[PDB]
Amino acid sequence: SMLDDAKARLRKYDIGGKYSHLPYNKYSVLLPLVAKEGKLHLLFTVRSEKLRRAPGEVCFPGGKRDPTDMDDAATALREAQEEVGLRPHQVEVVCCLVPCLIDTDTLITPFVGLIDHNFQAQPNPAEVKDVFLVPLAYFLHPQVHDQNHIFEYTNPEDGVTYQIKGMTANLAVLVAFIILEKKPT
Ligand SMILES: C=CC(=O)N1CCC[C@@H]1c1cccc(CC(=O)Nc2cccc(Cl)c2)c1
Repeated sequence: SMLDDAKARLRKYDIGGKYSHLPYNKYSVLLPLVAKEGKLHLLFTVRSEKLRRAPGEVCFPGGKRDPTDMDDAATALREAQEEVGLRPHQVEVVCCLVPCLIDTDTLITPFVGLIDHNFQAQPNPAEVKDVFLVPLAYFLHPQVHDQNHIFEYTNPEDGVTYQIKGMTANLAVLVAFIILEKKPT
């Protein structure tokens, strides 16, 4: 099936816990995959204008690990619940992709998660201004704008344009390559 094929592809890139004990300031992100209309989509948030770091920007759900988290996957799931109401039974964590190093002392670990078809986002307005889907295939032929390369995605439901950039854009491309490369039609 489409979903069984996605997970099998993703598993080949799972680094697991290889890098998880290293003594960094640790954050985790969830790359949430949603199946709609026969196709895979990624779910993105728009960060609240209130927030200190990067108000109003497109981001994946996630945040800083805390002492309650059993592991890095737990951080991602705790934060996704807080931000968009995603509950643990509504997500299967399929793998841990390549961690992102920033600022010399910070390590951000990305987890890809398959989201239940009945999940409906409840944006928490103190953290998240908006939630939207992008078809995964968009990231193979994005509308590129230079400001370094920025993606512009216009939701055909409502005509709203979102800008996706930086590691958010990078991770999205990675996931699209993993799952969609070399597929019969
Ligand atoms: C910054 C954009 C991005 O997607 N990436 C992936 C790698 C780098 C960066 C990131 C750094 C550190 C935490 C996070 C995840 C987070 O903080 N989400 C978030 C969303 C919406 C409300 C809130 Cl409160 C948080 C992400």
